[PDB]
Amino acid sequence: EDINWQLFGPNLYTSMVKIAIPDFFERIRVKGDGNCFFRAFAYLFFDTEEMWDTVKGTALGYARQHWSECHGAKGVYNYRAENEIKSTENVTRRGLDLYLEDATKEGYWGGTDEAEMLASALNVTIVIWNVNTDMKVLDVQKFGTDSVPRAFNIVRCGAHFDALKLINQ
Amino acid sequence: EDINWQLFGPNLYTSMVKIAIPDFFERIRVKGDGNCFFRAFAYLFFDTEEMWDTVKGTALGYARQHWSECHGAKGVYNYRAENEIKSTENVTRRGLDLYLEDATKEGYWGGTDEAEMLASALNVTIVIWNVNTDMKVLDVQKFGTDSVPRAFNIVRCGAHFDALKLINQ
Repeated sequence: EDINWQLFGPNLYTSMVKIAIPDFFERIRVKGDGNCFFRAFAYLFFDTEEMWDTVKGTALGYARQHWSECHGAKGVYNYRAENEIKSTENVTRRGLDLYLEDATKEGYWGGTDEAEMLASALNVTIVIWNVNTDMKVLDVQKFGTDSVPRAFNIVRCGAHFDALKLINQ
Repeated sequence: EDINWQLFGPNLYTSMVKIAIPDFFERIRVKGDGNCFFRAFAYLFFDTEEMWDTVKGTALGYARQHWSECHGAKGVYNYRAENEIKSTENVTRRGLDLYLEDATKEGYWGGTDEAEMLASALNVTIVIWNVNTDMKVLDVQKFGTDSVPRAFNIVRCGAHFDALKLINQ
């Protein structure tokens, strides 16, 4: 059960451990729309999918205030912000604006960039297990330093996220 | 036929188009060792998987010269360098050296970090189709701006990469 985690970015770890999810977790399906990541985390953290919007507001509020710590989102949007200016205080400002313009839309697909913001915003550990259709682990990453049993575990299959709860606990 | 690509990183696109690979591509199997990504790309690009080593050399030589454009790999190795140092420019030089120390080993598993390098180094588009074990697409990434029929298409099933050729051409 002891898993070796290697450092992969700020507050971010990966592992090579390969398991079948169903032998340790119960999977809880959430609604298949563009908010599934927010619903899955809201289900584990607040015990209901219906708080996805609070989860989403928490993530975006954290970005507004700690943009320099959203390495996933800023990696994409700060790069793209430099390439509108020629068309370092003020690029990263514009990158945050571009991110917020996308993320505030109703159609936005939450995912791994927002998992990083929630883990820091709430001081929790979020594990994202990427699986195939047979629920076999293709890879796993983890924002935060807690162990898998002390963490909120999410499963990704292609574009869709669901929640996982550990069986024995 | 027409896929809508979402920007996902610098020169990196994603899509949730869902297909069966055998309906559009013939798949060409390459040797199943840690060089299979290089072998898959060498098969499409140079018509032989035995130029995998030139492909690898292309990717790593590109990284030596363009480390700051190697967004996937530099995210990992620049962070590891800056935590080695605690125990903006000295960091990234160390990060590249850490990357090369892993990547130049014969046992290194090439993959998306090097797809990004090859796409920029050679000015081509590489498409990575992640499939489950029955070859149904889970999701797909594209390094570069060309369309699927003008790109080098690679299928990935867990850790293993093979080449894809489009049936129509």
